[PDB]
Amino acid sequence: WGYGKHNGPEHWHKDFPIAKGERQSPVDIDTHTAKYDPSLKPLSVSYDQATSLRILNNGAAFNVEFDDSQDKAVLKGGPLDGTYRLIQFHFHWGSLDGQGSEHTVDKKKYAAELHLVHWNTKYGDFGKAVQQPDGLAVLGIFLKVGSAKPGLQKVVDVLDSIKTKGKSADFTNFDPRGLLPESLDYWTYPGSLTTPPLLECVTWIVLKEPISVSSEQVLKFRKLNFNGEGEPEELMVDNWRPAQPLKNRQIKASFK
Ligand SMILES: [Hg+2]
Ligand SMILES: [Zn+2]
Repeated sequence: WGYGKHNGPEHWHKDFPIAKGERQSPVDIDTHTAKYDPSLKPLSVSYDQATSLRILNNGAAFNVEFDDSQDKAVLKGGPLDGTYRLIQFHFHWGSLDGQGSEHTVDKKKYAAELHLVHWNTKYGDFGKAVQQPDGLAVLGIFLKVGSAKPGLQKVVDVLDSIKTKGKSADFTNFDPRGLLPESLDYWTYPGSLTTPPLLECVTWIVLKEPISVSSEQVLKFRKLNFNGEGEPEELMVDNWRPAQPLKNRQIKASFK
C-alpha cells in the first residue's frame, strides 16, 4: 500500500475492506452542520513530562516516538472518558501548499496536518487498544504556511538524517508543547486510523486553530523519501488520505 496511482487510497479496500466501513477517517468538517455540545468537558493536554525517544521514517511519514511506559504525556477530558497516553506524532503533507491535510474544513485543504496519537490506558498497551472502539484518541492540528513555528525547527533539522524508509535517529528532549496553537477549541467525531489497517478505534479531536509554519519548514518535509536507501528516489509528498463518507455520524464542536 502507498499513495501512488497503483497502490494509493482508492486501492486500499482490497487488502483492508474496512476502508469502506461505517466510521472511516478523515472527513470533511462542515462547520455549519457541526453542533456545539455543552456535554463536552474541558480538554486537558498534559505534555510537560513528555519523553521523546526517537524519530523514524516508516515509509509513510516520519514518527516522533515517546516513552509510553508510564503516564507522562496524556490527553484527558473533552469527549474522552479516562486517560490516553501519547505514543507518537506524525504529519501528512502535500506537494504544494494548497493540499496536504487529511481533514478538510468546509472543503478547505491545509498545507499539512499533525496527528498526536494516544491510547486508552485502560487497555494496557497500544496493540490491545486498537482492538477496542474507544482505544485511541488522535489530536489533529492543521498547518498553514506563513510565519515559522519555532518549536517545529528541531524536527525539521533532523530530517536529513532519516531521508529514507527504515532510518531512525535519536530524538530525545523534544517538547511537543511547542507544536500547539493558543486555543484548544475543537471538533470531535468517531473514526479510524487514516492509514492501513484503517481500524475503527479513534476518537478524533481536531483543533480549530491552525499553527503557522514557514514555507522553508514544509519544504524540508518534502525532501524526505518514500523509498529505501539505494532505491529510485520517490519524494515523500501527498501522503494524505482524502475525506471519506461521514455516514451515520455527527461532528460536535466544543465552542459556540
Ligand atoms: Hg478498534
Ligand atoms: Zn495520521
